[PDB]
Amino acid sequence: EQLPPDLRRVHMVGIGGAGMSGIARILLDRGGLVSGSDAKESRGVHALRARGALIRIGHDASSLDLLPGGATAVVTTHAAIPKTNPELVEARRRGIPVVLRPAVLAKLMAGRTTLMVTGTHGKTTTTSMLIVALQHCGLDPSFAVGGELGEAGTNAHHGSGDCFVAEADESDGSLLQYTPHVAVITNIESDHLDFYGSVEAYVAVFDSFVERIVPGGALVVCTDDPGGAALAQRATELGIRVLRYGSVPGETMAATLVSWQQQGVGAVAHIRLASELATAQGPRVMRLSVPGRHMALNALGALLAAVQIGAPADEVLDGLAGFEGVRRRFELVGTCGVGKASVRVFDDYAHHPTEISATLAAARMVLEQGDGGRCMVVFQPHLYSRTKAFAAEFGRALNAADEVFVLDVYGAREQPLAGVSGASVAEHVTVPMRYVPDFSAVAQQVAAAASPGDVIVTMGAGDVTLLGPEILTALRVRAN
Ligand SMILES: [Zn+2]
Repeated sequence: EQLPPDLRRVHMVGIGGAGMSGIARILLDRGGLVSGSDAKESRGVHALRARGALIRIGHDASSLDLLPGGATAVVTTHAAIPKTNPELVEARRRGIPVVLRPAVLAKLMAGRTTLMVTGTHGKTTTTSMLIVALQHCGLDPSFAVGGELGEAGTNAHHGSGDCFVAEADESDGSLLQYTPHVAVITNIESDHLDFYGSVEAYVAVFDSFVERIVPGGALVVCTDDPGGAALAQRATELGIRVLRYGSVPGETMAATLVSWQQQGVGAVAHIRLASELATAQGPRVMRLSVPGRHMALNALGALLAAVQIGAPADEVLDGLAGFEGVRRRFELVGTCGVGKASVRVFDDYAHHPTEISATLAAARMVLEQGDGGRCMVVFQPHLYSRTKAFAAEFGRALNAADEVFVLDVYGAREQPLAGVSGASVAEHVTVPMRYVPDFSAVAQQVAAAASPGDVIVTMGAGDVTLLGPEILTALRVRAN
């Protein structure tokens, strides 16, 4: 019905980021005044300026005079903006509150039925599936999706509905700012510990989050994941409603993946829903337009979340059938040639060994619908520390491909470690492999190694996504 007083005139430091931009859009659509600052001009800055936001390029204290009567709050994000930023200093000097993005999002979600999706990976896809399912059922939920894949998949919308669907980051402690009515948890793996220092504290963030669920709420949780299954048990012992989904049958399972197959038109799964949800007809068929069995598991999570707020299961399944995937999630970049002899180039954000194995299994199942292609992966390791810790597991996961090109480590503002490179991963791969540390040489080499019917996947969380188009060009030039 209203914005809280602290959110009426908001100045956003780093407003050009996709998450900050979505928050600013929602603020504006609910009658807020927004000013901001960013290091670099971009299309998001232009769009926000066009909607009435006063945005200065570059950070400077004067930006705090843009709003009439001064800013009621300054919104930053600790991951991107340092505490030594001039505008944060000026804000603390005048006594203007400084908040992080998740607190603002929590204030925006207040008064709605909130569906939060978290987990180590698969958050963006599951949140997007849930949003698409709800919209297919005629609803107009508010939402804020994105984060896990960087800018990819990030979007936000102020809706007329009573629901608010949000992706919750678990890598920086944002989880604990939220109060979910329905909490979905895709998995809990031993990663993203850089903020927590230990597996134990990271796992504990999820227990605290589960405790934050409103009375009478529900936790949808994947139980094929070990951390997820343990957390589901712990949550059941707290008295909380627990909707489990996975592949192992059980009396305490809300939804079960009985079978899954990849076909030429798309994927098809057979599932069993608990009799409490939906109807007595036992086995349901769930078709999907996205490849991969793990996508069917994600879809089960979104389905249970949607049913919890009163959407009919069959119509939700219809809506999930039309989900097309998000950017950098086995995303088709392009095709060279036609039919069975065509070479397809895909893009994927996978950077955890489980993600790598899942993506390569999906690629192999896609290949099995063709007539004899090969799977070539172009993998860019994501961090020096991650590479040093996980190189053996990375190479083991990459062994699922027919050919592997390994790029050098993408640093991502991390301090370089002596003795660590992409070759640290390349040492552990058993299948045909090439180490290509020169970025500009990659595309050509891949184009030379391609055969008709091949599936090519650029994989990684950094620069590697830019190689998809180039490869295609280098393939079409090769077509003489
Ligand atoms: Zn990650």
